[PDB]
Amino acid sequence: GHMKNILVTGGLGFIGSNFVNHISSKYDNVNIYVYDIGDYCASVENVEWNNRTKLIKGDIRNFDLIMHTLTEHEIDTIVHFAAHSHVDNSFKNSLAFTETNVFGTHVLLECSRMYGKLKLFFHMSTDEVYGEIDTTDTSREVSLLCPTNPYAATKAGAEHIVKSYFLSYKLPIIIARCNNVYGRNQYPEKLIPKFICSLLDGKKLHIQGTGNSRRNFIHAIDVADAVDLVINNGVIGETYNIGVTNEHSVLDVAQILCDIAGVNLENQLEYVPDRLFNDFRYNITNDKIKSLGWEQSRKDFKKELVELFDWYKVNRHRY
Amino acid sequence: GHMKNILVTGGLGFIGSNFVNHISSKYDNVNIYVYDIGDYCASVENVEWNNRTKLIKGDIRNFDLIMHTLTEHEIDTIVHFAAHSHVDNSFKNSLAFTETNVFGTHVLLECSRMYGKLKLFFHMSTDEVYGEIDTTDTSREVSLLCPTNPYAATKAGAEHIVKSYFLSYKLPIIIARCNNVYGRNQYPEKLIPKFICSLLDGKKLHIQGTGNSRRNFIHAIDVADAVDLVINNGVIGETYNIGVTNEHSVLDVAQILCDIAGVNLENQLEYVPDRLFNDFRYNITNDKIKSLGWEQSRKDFKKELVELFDWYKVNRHRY
Ligand SMILES: NC(=O)c1ccc[n+]([C@@H]2O[C@H](COP(=O)([O-])OP(=O)(O)OC[C@H]3O[C@@H](n4cnc5c(N)ncnc54)[C@H](O)[C@@H]3O)[C@@H](O)[C@H]2O)c1
Ligand SMILES: Cc1cn([C@H]2C[C@H](O)[C@@H](COP(=O)(O)OP(=O)(O)O)O2)c(=O)[nH]c1=O
Ligand SMILES: Cc1cn([C@H]2C[C@H](O)[C@@H](COP(=O)(O)OP(=O)(O)O)O2)c(=O)[nH]c1=O
Ligand code: NI
Repeated sequence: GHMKNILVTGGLGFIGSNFVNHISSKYDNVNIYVYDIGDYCASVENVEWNNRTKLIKGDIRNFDLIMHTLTEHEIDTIVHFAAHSHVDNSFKNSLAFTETNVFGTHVLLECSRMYGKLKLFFHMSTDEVYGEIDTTDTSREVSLLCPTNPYAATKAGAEHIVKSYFLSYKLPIIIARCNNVYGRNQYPEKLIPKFICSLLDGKKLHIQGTGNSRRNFIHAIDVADAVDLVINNGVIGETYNIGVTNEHSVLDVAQILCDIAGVNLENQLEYVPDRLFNDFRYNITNDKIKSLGWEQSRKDFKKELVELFDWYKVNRHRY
Repeated sequence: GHMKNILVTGGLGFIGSNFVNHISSKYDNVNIYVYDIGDYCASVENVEWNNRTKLIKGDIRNFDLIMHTLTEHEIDTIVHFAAHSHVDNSFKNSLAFTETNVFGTHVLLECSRMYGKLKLFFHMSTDEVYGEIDTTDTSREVSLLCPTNPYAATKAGAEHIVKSYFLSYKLPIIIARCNNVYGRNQYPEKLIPKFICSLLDGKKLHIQGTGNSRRNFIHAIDVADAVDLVINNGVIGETYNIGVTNEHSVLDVAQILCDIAGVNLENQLEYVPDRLFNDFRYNITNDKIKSLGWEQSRKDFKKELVELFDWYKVNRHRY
């Protein structure tokens, strides 16, 4: 399309690698620079490497390496997936979220502003944030709801700065928000792959608290397609929600995976301490992204988890 | 009320030193730990040193020094004024706002959470941030408007993190927002003291852009009083506006200070580049603070500036 050289931050990770493999198989003209710090949730084997795919090892906070990359590889598009992932009950956990999600995003934006040649800065965000739209003008966000935990506050803070680069300097940003993603290439510490891999290794499923927490789950293939559509067709400066209706509690998910595994839910569940923080996901609409022509292609959650269960059976040794 | 041992971040700066002197003068049994990095806008001469006031030199990002200070000095209250001030048109300027305003605030909140014995975390913010309430009667903020520049974006980011510590962990936070403050102890780089010191040093007044940008100006004595009142009587978790009706353009202010200096406006004014970013300030009310029993004691702007002009004549050699 209007993409020749793209910098995919976090391209060794779960969503980043799914996006990189989608672009490399759809658009054989596009040079893809995977920019990634290579931490434990990352894997070279997530990406189908070819003569278009190159790896740059670095932190998004590395101003000088980023400036070198944008100028020397003539980057037209940043696709920013490099957000912090690891949640735990230990002191300073949320600080790493601010350092990567707020400060790291900000370094990328300022580099982009100094470079001055970007055609698009695509920022990936989550349903931890709820953008309220102008009742006058539904293309326009006026406010974000107050996050209830510091993890979610770093996501809101990142979105405010990204948008401010467009409103102040005309940096060409687009933000997308996504539900919880499931699919191939996810390190098994998030619910679905952790439970699948636990069920494959004979072990019990850790239920934090009551197991009544609810998420919406969207397939990685539907996400990769939505991002592709928004990058190529989206209105610069706008935010796109990539939501589905596919809401399950933690216990609902345990039930489905136990059913797929041929084992009884009761005697698989071990109850474990709750997270210490307020953990609220928003139902986000998908009307704007549908008007771009996006259609959810993986609607049968049960059927997709059967396939993914078998994918981890073959591939989990990778992690 | 509750204040015995207080940690005042940025207490060598403009608003912080005015607050320290106020607490020292009004109470006789509050120990004040002035916590400050000693940047060029700070002065030890700003503080009236006594038996109850001690300087700890430190960055608010210094987790281990903060943790030693909270625990060994049995701090009950943090009064957090250490925000980044220095605006210019230079690359990377806004990055230091994220490091101090977002990451620094977050270090203080996480230290406070780990310490577990704070009675109050007071966060000083600005009229660059505006929030919307749930209902007139409950007056709880449920959203922040989207900021139009990255400077304001960092102030919004800080407020989201501060509030989330109350909402997730019951950290006892109060936020206050302020108009532009004027008074003693300000480094001459903000409008009023820069113009007063330029008039005294016989130099030209720099008008950035058109000089039609407007601010509201509140006296530091009125701000220190409001912060004391909010700390002792405010509802934990809420935000309070500290803000008068005292609106003036840059050119309105230049004219008042030229009149006071005994000089003609024409021939004092040099026109210099505008700031590169979009800056509009939300008009705030002071009803919530009036209900706690605050009353603006310094209402006569020109009268206060005549006195402030006199104070810089005597004391500006400090800077
Ligand atoms: N996974 C989900 O369910 C979900 C839901 C909504 C949207 N998102 C968004 O998707 C993006 C990626 O999520 P994911 O699940 O694929 O995560 P992941 O942890 O699998 O991938 C993140 C990648 O970024 C890299 N990284 C981390 N910090 C970095 C830094 N400072 N510099 C450079 N590289 C760094 C890691 O090495 C990793 O490869 C995030 O921006 C997040 O906001 C996540
Ligand atoms: C990984 C995991 C998650 N959970 C719960 C915590 C959350 O309510 C939910 C999803 O957690 P997780 O997959 O970590 O996702 P998120 O980043 O959206 O919080 O599953 C468990 O109960 N046990 C587990 O082993
Ligand atoms: C310091 C200064 C400010 N200004 C303008 C910039 C702003 O529009 C206004 C106030 O600036 P400033 O005092 O820096 O306050 P704020 O942090 O709220 O921006 O005065 C000048 O025109 N010349 C100057 O020399
Ligand atoms: Ni190179």
